[PDB]
Amino acid sequence: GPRNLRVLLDTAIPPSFCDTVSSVLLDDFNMVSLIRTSPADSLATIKQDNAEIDIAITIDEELKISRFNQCVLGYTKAFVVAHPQHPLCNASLHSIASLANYRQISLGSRSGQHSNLLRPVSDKVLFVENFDDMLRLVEAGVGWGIAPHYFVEERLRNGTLAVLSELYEPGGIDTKVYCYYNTALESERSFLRFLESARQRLRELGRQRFD
Amino acid sequence: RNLRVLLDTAIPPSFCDTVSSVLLDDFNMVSLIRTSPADSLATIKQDNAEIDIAITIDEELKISRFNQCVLGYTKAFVVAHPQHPLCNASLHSIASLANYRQISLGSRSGQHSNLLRPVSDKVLFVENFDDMLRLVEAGVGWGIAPHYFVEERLRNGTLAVLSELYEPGGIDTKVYCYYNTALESERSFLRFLESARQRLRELGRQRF
Ligand SMILES: O=C1C=Cc2cc(S(=O)(=O)O)cc(S(=O)(=O)O)c2C1NNc1ccc(S(=O)(=O)O)c2ccccc12
Ligand SMILES: O=C1C=Cc2cc(S(=O)(=O)O)cc(S(=O)(=O)O)c2C1NNc1ccc(S(=O)(=O)O)c2ccccc12
Ligand SMILES: FC(F)(F)c1cc(NCc2cn(-c3ccc(Oc4ccccc4)cc3)nn2)ccn1
Ligand SMILES: FC(F)(F)c1cc(NCc2cn(-c3ccc(Oc4ccccc4)cc3)nn2)ccn1
Ligand SMILES: [Mg+2]
Repeated sequence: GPRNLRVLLDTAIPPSFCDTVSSVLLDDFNMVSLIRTSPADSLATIKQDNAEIDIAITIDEELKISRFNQCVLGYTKAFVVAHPQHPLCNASLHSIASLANYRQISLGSRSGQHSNLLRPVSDKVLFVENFDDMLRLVEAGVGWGIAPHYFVEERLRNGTLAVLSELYEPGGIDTKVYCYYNTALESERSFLRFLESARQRLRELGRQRFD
Repeated sequence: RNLRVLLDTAIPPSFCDTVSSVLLDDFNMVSLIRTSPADSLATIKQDNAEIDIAITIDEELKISRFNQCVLGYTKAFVVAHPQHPLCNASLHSIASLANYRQISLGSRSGQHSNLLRPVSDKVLFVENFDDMLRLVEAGVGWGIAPHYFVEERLRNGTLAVLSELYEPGGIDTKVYCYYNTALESERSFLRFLESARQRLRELGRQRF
């Protein structure tokens, strides 16, 4: 419970999003400790009763977890990228099958079983533990991948990466960011104050890109 | 020649009209077909439906002859009669919901996408939103309804929301556009997308 709030935030949440969630927690709760995992292992980690994790902020959806409630905290944007001379830039156009005929570089779990959300499309798949690794193989020409905006922002501008999804969803694949909280927190007014403020600031931050 | 566009009933009317007004700028014959969201993807997959475009909230990755693209967004609410048990507590999990009866859209077949598949094993199927809400008023169950379908009755007080702590403003729902691959070349289509998208975006931000 609040004694030591332990919060897990996956690596697809962007720094701005994280640092915002941090402010509000430290403002409403009074011991806070943070854990980071790739989206692969968010839900796995919180399910081990071992990990005593009170709140978890992740893009991965599991409709109902044992001890945990689900709400939607905000949104974030992810891009299909490849190397500029990759063949899927050759093609002007893409469907989700033009892709599955090529090597996808995909996040993997320590388990090896995958959410519907993080399920690879292709069967030409190759698997990596984190996004830096993923981007290293994409950058070298090995396949395509699905990464957060903030991880490919710089390299897209620089031309060292290309984007295949702008026809699919101009601006980015909008990905909900779920907040899974413990039952203990249901009752807590502080957690409800935290939802209010975080939502409101994440909203401000997110709408603020259109200035 | 005849552009057969399909539009499920979760697409708000302003959304449909925006699509009509934009197709008319680049097409001279255009058929508009409505279907429940539970039957859209089935309808296009039938081979002799000659459906060129389908606008719908239901999702699949790969469909036979069909590209996919995200056209916009829309908002949907878990609703319930106000004196329903659920209203009185606060709802933090979908497990409090699966314990009551759900008034869901039933399928022409019986198979349902992940999105439109009911939650409870306590389910009551219907064929349109009109019906789903007659029941939910009468007190029979809770259900998920397009935002426009419940706007006025949430003001009446006829009807209550259970989603507002889940996702305030409403459960954000993507509206996909599945388009025959004959359309990927044609300038007409791509300017439809560009203008439909621009207009739908102006339309959604206008709520503030
Ligand atoms: O989080 C949101 C919470 C509420 C919200 C409400 C509306 S509301 O106007 O309809 O009430 C709209 C939006 S919106 O910005 O997504 O439309 C939101 C939110 N979206 N926030 C963000 C979008 C994209 C990015 S990104 O850089 O990582 O791609 C963000 C990065 C850091 C922090 C927030 C981001
Ligand atoms: O369609 C959208 C297309 C682009 C878009 C871009 C941003 S962008 O700022 O990130 O670039 C934001 C948004 S947004 O408003 O959803 O954030 C959108 C869109 N959303 N449109 C709508 C939302 C909710 C409702 S409804 O509740 O009455 O059904 C709508 C009803 C009719 C027509 C459009 C609706
Ligand atoms: F990076 C990240 F945040 F961790 C992240 C976010 C995720 N979001 C979930 C999701 C992924 N897709 C999607 C997949 C492929 C695609 O390809 C095309 C299809 C049709 C036309 C053109 C291209 C377009 C969309 N949509 N939603 C998933 C994984 N990883
Ligand atoms: F109306 C409509 F557009 F046709 C439509 C849209 C759909 N969208 C898909 C979807 C539905 N849910 C969702 C389901 C229940 C829910 O209940 C709670 C859970 C936890 C806390 C509180 C309440 C919250 C969210 N999330 N995504 C699906 C079907 N039908
Ligand atoms: Mg949005």
